[PDB]
Amino acid sequence: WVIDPSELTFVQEIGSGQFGLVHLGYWLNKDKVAIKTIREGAMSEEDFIEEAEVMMKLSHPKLVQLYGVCLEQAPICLVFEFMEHGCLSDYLRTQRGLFAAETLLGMCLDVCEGMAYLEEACVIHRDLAARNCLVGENQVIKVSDFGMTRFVLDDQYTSSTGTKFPVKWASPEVFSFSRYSSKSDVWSFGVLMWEVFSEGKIPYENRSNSEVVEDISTGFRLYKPRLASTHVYQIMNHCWRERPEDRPAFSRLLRQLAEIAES
Ligand SMILES: *CCC(=O)N1CCC[C@H](n2nc(-c3cccc(C(=O)Nc4ccc(C(C)C)cc4)c3)c3c(N)ncnc32)C1
Repeated sequence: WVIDPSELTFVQEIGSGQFGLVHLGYWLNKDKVAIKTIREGAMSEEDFIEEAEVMMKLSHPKLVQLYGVCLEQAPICLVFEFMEHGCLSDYLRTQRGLFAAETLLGMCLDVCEGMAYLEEACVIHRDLAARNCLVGENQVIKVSDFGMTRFVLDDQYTSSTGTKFPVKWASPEVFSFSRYSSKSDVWSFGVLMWEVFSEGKIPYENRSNSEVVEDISTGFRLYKPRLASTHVYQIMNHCWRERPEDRPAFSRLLRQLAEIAES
């Protein structure tokens, strides 16, 4: 699982943000890869290195694969399966108007398949959103970044009261207590379905973190996107039940969404 730096070539930068840079590159005797270089102080590298072997052994066609870690020199690098069409959020936004409702449901089905595998494996994603789903060949969607917020060091992103906390995808028990579970991932999956069927609109656009907490706690829920059928919006609302016990598991969601798609 440890990749020697001499086994990697960096060709072109494809993305950058808070936490680091992503390059298109090549991994010796293997394939084209996406390489993430980590900025110093952005992650607990030691905690990640402890968990890396387990994360790499997780394998499913609907999960973006971690191929290994280049840790011999600072900054460290993480090597991933290259996803030709980038993130789902931008893929939807840039191609708005070019999607059939069936295609959007099929994208949700792909994510649900990956999530049902994580649920069975007792892996909590913690931050499921269209921005971390990736698009491959033939519009296949894969889930990435499951469990990665465990390693983020900026308490403003990880604390439920942090100024950068991703509250838009958080269930009430997550924004209140950081009580993560596959059922809090189900809430996030409902928000992801809304992002997909709204063709990449930002959920609770213009609402502050405090406003999202108050609105959700008082029963507000995201409106029905134009492209979501009655049945699809009913499933979204089931993901947003206040009590995690009342939300469907991903095993149940996978069958429900497949039944809707198959007709
Ligand atoms: C919407 C996202 C975006 O703008 N794009 C375009 C630029 C390239 C981006 N991209 N990211 C990955 C990728 C997949 C899986 C994991 C990662 C990753 O870096 N995860 C991660 C690493 C460290 C941390 C710490 C700070 C804890 C958090 C998360 C990145 C791509 C792949 N595999 N292919 C293609 N483009 C990819 C998407």
